[PDB]
Amino acid sequence: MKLESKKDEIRCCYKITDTDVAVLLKMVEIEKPITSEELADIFKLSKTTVENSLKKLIELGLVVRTKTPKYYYSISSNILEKIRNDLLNCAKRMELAAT
Amino acid sequence: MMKEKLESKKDEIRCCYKITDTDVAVLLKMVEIEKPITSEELADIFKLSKTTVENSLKKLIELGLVVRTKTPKYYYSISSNILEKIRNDLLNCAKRMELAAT
Repeated sequence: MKLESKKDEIRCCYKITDTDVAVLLKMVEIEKPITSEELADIFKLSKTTVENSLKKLIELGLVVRTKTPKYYYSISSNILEKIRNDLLNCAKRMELAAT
Repeated sequence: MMKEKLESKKDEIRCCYKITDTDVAVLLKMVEIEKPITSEELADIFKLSKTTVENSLKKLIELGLVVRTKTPKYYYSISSNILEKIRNDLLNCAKRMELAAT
């Protein structure tokens, strides 16, 4: 595929919260691996809170974690294509629901 | 779409109109009862204040989903073409999403 201007679509298509989308987009822009404690300083939230978002994004295969702090998180190298496809499928499922 | 099927699409509806969970529950409850209702009756059902309820009603009215009728009463009811309106609104929502995938 901008990703910032598609916050609505993204939030709905994946059914995620505002914190989730905040965490995701931030990781996309820093273009580098990051810890849970760093993110927490960025959004001023508890590690646990932050980690809940990360978990949610990892299950969606948008974020990848890696052991060695303790864990590091990074965005999929092909993240933009994954979202493009995920939004196209969401639109198709939505058209079906509008039947 | 269908009458009792609206509840199953509550997430799409809420996200697409960008309304709250209260807004949607009010909408679905009105669809289910199939008769006009006062903001006072709705306040009792959800145990919310008259003002919170009317703020939801005002939004559903601006969305064209609900009709307000002055009768010293004020009754609210579902739009006659709610099923076609929601269908078309979701299709447009899905379209904006498809166009967002470009």
